[PDB]
Amino acid sequence: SHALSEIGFTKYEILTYWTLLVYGPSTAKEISTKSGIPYNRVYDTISSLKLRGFVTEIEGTPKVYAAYSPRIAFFRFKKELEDIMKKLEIELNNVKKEEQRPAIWRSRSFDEAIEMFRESLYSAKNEVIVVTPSEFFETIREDLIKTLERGVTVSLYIDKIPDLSEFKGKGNFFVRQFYKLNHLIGMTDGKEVVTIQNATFDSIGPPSFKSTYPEIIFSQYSLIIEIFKESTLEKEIIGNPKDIRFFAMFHAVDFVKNHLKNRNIYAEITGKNLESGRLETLTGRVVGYTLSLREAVNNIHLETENGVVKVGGMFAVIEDYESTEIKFIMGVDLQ
Amino acid sequence: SHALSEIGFTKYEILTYWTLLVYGPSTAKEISTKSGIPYNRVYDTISSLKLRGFVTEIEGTPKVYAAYSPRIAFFRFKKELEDIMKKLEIELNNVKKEEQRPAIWRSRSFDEAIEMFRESLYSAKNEVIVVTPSEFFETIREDLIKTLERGVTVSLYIDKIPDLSEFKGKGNFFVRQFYKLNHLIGMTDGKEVVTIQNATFDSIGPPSFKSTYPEIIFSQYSLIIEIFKESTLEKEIIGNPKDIRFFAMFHAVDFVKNHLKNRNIYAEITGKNLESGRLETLTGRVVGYTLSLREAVNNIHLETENGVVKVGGMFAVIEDYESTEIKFIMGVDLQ
Ligand SMILES: OC[C@H]1O[C@@](CO)(O[C@H]2O[C@H](CO)[C@@H](O)[C@H](O)[C@H]2O)[C@@H](O)[C@@H]1O
Ligand SMILES: OC[C@H]1O[C@@](CO)(O[C@H]2O[C@H](CO)[C@@H](O)[C@H](O)[C@H]2O)[C@@H](O)[C@@H]1O
Repeated sequence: SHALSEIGFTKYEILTYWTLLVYGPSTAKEISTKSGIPYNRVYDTISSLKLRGFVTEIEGTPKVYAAYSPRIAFFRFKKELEDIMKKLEIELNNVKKEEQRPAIWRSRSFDEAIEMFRESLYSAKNEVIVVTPSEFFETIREDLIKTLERGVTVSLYIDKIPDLSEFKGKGNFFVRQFYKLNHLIGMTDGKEVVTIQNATFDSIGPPSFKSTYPEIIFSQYSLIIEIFKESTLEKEIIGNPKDIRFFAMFHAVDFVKNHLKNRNIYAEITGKNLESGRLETLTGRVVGYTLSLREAVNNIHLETENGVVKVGGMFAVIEDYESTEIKFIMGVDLQ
Repeated sequence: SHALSEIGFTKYEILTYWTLLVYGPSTAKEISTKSGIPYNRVYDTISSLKLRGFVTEIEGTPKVYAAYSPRIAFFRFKKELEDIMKKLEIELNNVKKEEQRPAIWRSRSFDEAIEMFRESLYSAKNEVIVVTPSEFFETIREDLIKTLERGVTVSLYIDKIPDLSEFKGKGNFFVRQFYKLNHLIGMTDGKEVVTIQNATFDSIGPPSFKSTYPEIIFSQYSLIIEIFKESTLEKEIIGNPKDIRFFAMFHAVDFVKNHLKNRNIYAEITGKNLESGRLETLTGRVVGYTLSLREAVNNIHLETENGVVKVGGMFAVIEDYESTEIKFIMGVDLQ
């Protein structure tokens, strides 16, 4: 006897009690219509399993039936989910509304977290800041690259600077070093944050999560600026001098700082007009910045069509514009 | 409106129509008890999804609910299958009967085939012969090694000999070269065969399959002997001189041929006694072989406790013993 088990139950989460009790036998021995003996005579269950891909029937006289192994049997079932999921993702893109309550999704484990991290990076349109412990880098190496290729800027914060050869042309890549980081923070387009805690789930420690709550974004944006203040800029790769993107204005300004002197810079910015609240797209020359760390101010001075303006980043209040959507196009080498 | 879709149906393969229509909304927008509006008032469906891991609820006044993405949502569902599958595999091992009708399982694609190949290798207890086109090698490189480590002998047939450094101590590895091979044949312990056709599923070409039918084993064993006759022996790695295993006596004998001269060899064989039909385990010294290719004979002459005997491989009829279970232990270097 197969002897069933609790397994019986779970599978009755989705599975017939006949569809369950026909497969049981075929795995435990492999007959034809002996199945039909223990215990119901109807073979409808077999016509079932055949479509699921859990059984094929082989030339017969009498006809005989055989079960694929758990491994192959579910490999097929998993492959089915992929399709529900992707097709489900695809429709979402064509009909998902935009104004959504903020929330927070906790993750059950390191893998699942990395899954949430990747999902986030995939959506990146402008910049992603990734604070990480050297330990994790090898796990995100491909995703970093893939992202960089969509022309998205990537601001990395790492402790032990790895071998960055793979990256020589891949995109707009900035690398900064910092004493030591414990967990992985990941922020994409100033829109959402995803976090992963060091190594294995370390017993009862902080949870790994994604979140869109302003408080946590503000929290974390502020955290990053602190690590920025002490961090040192080790690698800079402009693989796209005519489309350099930032969501983090302090990163914007860091960059402008390094170049504005030896060449002109042009900008296109979308942002809230602090005076009016209205969204606007602005273009001009960058003719100055202020990056005052104690004063807590970082912004750009943009020469638009009609006068200078100041554009500051997320949560700005004192400049003319608040922006998290920034594009520099770089003037020419000489000057 | 989410607008449902065919997707609705499939998911009703397993999923409630409420459990399906609650998730729909949370993905399309993210509220609390607005769900309850369109269209049923009962929130039992939410208590459902919560256990599936498809939704968490967040601190409320009122209380509010949010859905994980398809990606994470199913990542969790897949992770569940793993457990049904493994737990299901585990029990099988403890209760699966042995005498089973022969059958044949066709595979739907290259991946699934490779899945069947691996599954087979995993079970290897003695030897696996793997005829393969150079193209596939990188896909089986790890599995080859893993297998080699369980102390299992691995007889490879390849066309373009790859870099075999990874393998210097890994096990008992024999490598033979052959002009060109089109598809992957894989035979494990003379018990079952698994086959994969070149590259992508090439439209309407031969199917990829596993099978235990004697005819196909005999077929394929015979096929391999042909490729053996023309093939050349390029690499030989005895990483286990005291336990060298074969299921293919012609491979046995090839080996004995190369060594018997410069050192003694000992054997332990399990096989059918052709005179009596009875199974027996025999041990002795190997004092000779015959490997006559035209005559279609290959066997070993074993000096047992009480006289010489001849042991031939699968399907043997003229020797004293038919064996597919063979272990040589190698005498010492000098002589
Ligand atoms: O940098 C200080 C801190 O204050 C906030 C919130 O009011 O606003 C500043 O942020 C801008 C860039 O993001 C500054 O340039 C601007 O002067 C000011 O609004 C946060 O943004 C920031 O964390
Ligand atoms: O090698 C010939 C061919 O004939 C078979 C089937 O009768 O039997 C031979 O196989 C043995 C090794 O497997 C030989 O040594 C033996 O003499 C003979 O039984 C098949 O085995 C084989 O394909």
